[PDB]
Amino acid sequence: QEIKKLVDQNFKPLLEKYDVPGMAVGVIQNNKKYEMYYGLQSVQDKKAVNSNTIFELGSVSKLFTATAGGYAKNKGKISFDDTPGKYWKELKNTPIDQVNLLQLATYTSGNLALQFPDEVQTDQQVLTFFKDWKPKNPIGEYRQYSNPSIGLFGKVVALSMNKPFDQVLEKTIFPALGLKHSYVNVPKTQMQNYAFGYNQENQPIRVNPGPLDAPAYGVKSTLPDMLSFIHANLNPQKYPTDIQRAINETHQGRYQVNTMYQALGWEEFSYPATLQTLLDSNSEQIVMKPNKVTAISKEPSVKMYHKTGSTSGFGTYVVFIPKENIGLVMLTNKRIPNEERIKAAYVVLNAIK
Ligand SMILES: *[B]([O])([O])[C]([C]C1=[C][C]=[C]C(C([O])=O)=[C]1)[N]C(=O)[C]C1=[C][C]=[C]S1
Repeated sequence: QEIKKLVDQNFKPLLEKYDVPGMAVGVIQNNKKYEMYYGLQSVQDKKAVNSNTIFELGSVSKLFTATAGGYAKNKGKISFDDTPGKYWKELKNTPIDQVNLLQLATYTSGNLALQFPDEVQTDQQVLTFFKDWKPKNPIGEYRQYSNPSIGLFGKVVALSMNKPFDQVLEKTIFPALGLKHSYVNVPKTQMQNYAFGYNQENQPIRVNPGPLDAPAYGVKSTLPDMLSFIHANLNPQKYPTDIQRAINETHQGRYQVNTMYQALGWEEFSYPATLQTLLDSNSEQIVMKPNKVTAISKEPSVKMYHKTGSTSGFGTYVVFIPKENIGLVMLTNKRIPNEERIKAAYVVLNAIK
């Protein structure tokens, strides 16, 4: 194959350009996996990145939250027209027991920001924050990307299965996806495999506990595991029917913001997509500001899906195209610009032609 050469030409230069210590790039094509490893999981230890290296997925964790929601919608445990009060008994008749589970999951409450305020930390300050919530935009009309929005979806999904969110992933979702080294909490036996992240001053760091962190950005995984996740997204037919259902649920577009369709967790596009369309989904306009949605008008015949993710120390990108039977995963232990991630992947996936 030329896959190794294409990844070297497009991903490898980025390590020197952004002083990234380590990178794992995976490609899956026609059911065959390719794994490319570069550099170091730990600078101080001179430990090489390899197939056992655990990275922070950041906002790619939202795809797991969405899958978890899809699984609970299919076991009859929740409905996407329901509201959080039906599960968080404590939150009835507040202006937020008026937002649906789908609207939380898809960022359209109309007044929820990217982050909680710093003072919000304990379970008791989170329970308190949602009661005081009040609308601003007409519900359902405006997309603002948001950790609290999908985090609340996550806790509500977990209440429905009667389990804390971490056990829903580690006991139900991850095993159903055949993932063997994916974690919300990395155990002791695996700590030697958890990479250091590196901040913009090249100091070693890992993610800080934060409010509703697990459902919004708290999953850690390996390249083989993410390639399996992509495999399952490219082929849900082979998987247990419960998880198959869950997966198809995350692929359904719910609304448009120009050329971007919002699905559950995933961002969806018409394929082939221009580079600029993919970059727009990660523009300041799209990620950081409110944008008014529209109903899907053009239902694309052939679709592709992506998502970026970051913690302070780590970068992640995942993209797949069902009807070329291909996909790519990039994991780094230092952030690089979202646009760089999206472009390299673009060149590589087009060249496997
Ligand atoms: B998630 O990765 O989308 C989410 C929000 C975020 C943080 C940094 C950069 C982007 C981006 O450009 O798309 C998005 N991540 C987190 O909340 C964890 C953090 C990462 C950095 C500071 S907190």
